[PDB]
Amino acid sequence: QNTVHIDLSALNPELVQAVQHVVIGPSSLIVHFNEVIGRGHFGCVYHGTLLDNDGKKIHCAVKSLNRITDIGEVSQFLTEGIIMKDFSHPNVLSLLGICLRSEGSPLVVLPYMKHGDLRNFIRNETHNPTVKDLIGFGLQVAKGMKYLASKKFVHRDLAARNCMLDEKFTVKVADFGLARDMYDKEYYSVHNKTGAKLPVKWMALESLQTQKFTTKSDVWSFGVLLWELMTRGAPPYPDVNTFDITVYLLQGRRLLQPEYCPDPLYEVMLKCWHPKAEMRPSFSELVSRISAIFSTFI
Ligand SMILES: CCN1Cc2c(ccc(F)c2C#N)O[C@@H](C)CNC(=O)c2c(N)nn3ccc1nc23
Repeated sequence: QNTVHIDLSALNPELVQAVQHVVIGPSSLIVHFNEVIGRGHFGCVYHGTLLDNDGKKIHCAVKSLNRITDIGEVSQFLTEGIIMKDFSHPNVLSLLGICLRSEGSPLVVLPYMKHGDLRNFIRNETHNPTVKDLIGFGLQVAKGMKYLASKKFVHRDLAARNCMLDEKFTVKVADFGLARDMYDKEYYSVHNKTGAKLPVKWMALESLQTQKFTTKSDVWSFGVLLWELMTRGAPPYPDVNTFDITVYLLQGRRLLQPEYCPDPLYEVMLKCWHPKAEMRPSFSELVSRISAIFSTFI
């Protein structure tokens, strides 16, 4: 549609062609602004009712971006997150499209997750996840990161709070690309010189020192995610406040083994926490080490 040139006239030409491939007509989307499912730094996430080509009314989550005041920053956000339109994996949150509107902000359309984020699903005292069920979640997250890493994409915010569960209990890595924001305002430290939002208790040791993220720092973060699942959503490093983490990790200290974490899986965690990033296993090694531990549960 030609609405891109008008409603997003601050976009680089090549990005105009990119976002044009994923535009949703306003007649296809019903945004339930009175049914807010959550908030965030960049804006709110509402309920949605998308209508596909055949006519299926699909439940979706619509992310508002009205809090980004600078209209040039909106173009940068779409510039950094448009690549996600090329991602199609069962364990990675797909992108349904973008609804554009001048005198307003572009609406990002994501599919709805019935059981919310993975952390609040396993912390909830009403659900009963067996040890095997929790390792199944970790295996799916490793499958999603194996795909993302294969696309040379760095997540730099991988945590149980950023993974989701659909109706069939399929885990989907999220909080990346156009769906990236800050939804838990207690775990992130804002850099006063660069503005980057850092999950310090999830970043690799080398990431805390130089502020860079590779495909090995998400392996470290994936280690926290496996620790969270075993502890059913306990806060990592509870006795170490955010200024001693870096010194805590330089001595070689790591997270203790959870009371119900099988020894082979903890071994996978320490591998993710190698001080040398090049010694950590790839997400393809993780998808074979964890799947083997998950298959012993027959
Ligand atoms: C924009 C996409 N987001 C936002 C979102 C969150 C929380 C954690 C996340 F990694 C993401 C992401 N990416 O929002 C939080 C305020 C709460 N989000 C939800 O309860 C939610 C749901 N039940 N389905 N569903 C689908 C998508 C979706 N959020 C949800």
